[PDB]
Amino acid sequence: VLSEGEWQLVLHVWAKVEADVAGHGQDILIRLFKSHPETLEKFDRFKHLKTEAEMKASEDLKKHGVTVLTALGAILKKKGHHEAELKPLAQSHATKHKIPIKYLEFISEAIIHVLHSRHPGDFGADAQGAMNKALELFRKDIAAKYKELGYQG
Ligand code: HEM
Repeated sequence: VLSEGEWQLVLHVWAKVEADVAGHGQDILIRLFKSHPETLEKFDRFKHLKTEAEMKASEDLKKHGVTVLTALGAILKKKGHHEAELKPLAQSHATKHKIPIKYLEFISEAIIHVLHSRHPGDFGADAQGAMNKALELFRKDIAAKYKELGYQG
């Protein structure tokens, strides 16, 4: 469970992200795909992209980055009281998109890295640890739903 002080660190940096949701979403997805190419293969929508320049040029990838970060921002702003938001996300991710929990770990690392690059003054070690806790809570709760459905592994 995050403390109130930890949530304030998380949401303080997240308010900075929302100034340029789309640029963050591009950086995060591109980092994810570069660092962990097995993740790109899960997207029929994106798997034609073969270079970082092609990824950066894709408007559809930019659009999806906004979809992803909007859903995550709505979850973070619930400060843990996010059941209604995770149900459908866990359902689609386990049963339709077939995304292992480990890949959620990967994108969590990408999110932390991009926040650090873009917001160093609001993403010192205290805020990095708090955001890591928030993303762990997200993964923990999604993993419980995956396990319910027979997908935790
Ligand atoms: C912070 C973590 C993530 C969030 C908040 C998120 C959010 C979303 C949302 C809101 C959608 C559209 C609605 C839906 O299908 O549920 C979606 C679609 C999808 N996501 Fe996730 N996602 C995350 C992580 C991942 C990861 C790590 C992968 C793959 C490695 C992935 C793969 C997909 C795929 C394949 C789709 C369908 C894309 C399409 O063809 O339209 N997601 N995601």
